[PDB]
Amino acid sequence: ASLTEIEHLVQSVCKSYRETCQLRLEDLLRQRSNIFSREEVTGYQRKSMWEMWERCAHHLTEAIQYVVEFAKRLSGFMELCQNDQIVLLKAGAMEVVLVRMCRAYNADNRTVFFEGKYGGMELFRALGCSELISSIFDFSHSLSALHFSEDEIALYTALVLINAHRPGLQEKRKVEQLQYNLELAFHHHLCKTHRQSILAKLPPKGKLRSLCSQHVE
Ligand SMILES: COc1ccc2c(n1)CCN(C(=O)CCCC(=O)O)[C@H]2C(=O)Nc1cc(F)c2c(c1)CCC2(C)C
Repeated sequence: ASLTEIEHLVQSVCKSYRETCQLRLEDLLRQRSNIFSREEVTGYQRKSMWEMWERCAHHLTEAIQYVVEFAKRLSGFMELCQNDQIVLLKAGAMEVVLVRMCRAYNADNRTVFFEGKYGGMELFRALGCSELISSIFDFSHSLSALHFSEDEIALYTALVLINAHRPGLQEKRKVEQLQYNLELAFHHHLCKTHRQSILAKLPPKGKLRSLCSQHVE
């Protein structure tokens, strides 16, 4: 794999991300000042857990679909066998959503984008799982401190998906090749942008999978 192929891969992954990100960074930052009022927060708190689940499950399910589309546009992903495509998405898609979420999170006031405005974690009180929700907020908070660029997110989330250690894979070696090239791309790009320093601050790969255990519970 030459320098030309590696930079092509970087640009390609970043393009796919751009086309499948759902919420434009520009929009999210501008909307940071648009914050749910205390009356609105109360309105969300009064809703049933069933309604809040319906709303959240709809928005996240949609977010999952954008991640599937991202995967489809990654060089080599569609060339993998049926079984491996599904195994990877099943294991990684929700982890990618979680990472993508840090973009929609404002660390100055500890709020997240939801249904047109920014609200804190108390917005989700009717769900009755303050632990899971605080941990999601903590995770987005610790990722926000890194100032993840759009392209770092693209490359990093490509690696969250293209993991050759997912159990159930048939063509393990073809997934390794793809992972290897994406790692070269990620590392090359951190080099060129002087952002090597973030490597040692990214959350461990089993730490993403430990928040999705209790998600599925
Ligand atoms: C992957 O990154 C993100 C981040 C936020 C949103 C999305 N993606 C999907 C679009 N969206 C909307 O609210 C779109 C509604 C458009 C409409 O009005 O119909 C957002 C949302 O879903 N935010 C959001 C959704 C959540 F389910 C949660 C949080 C937050 C925290 C806690 C919890 C995990 C419960």
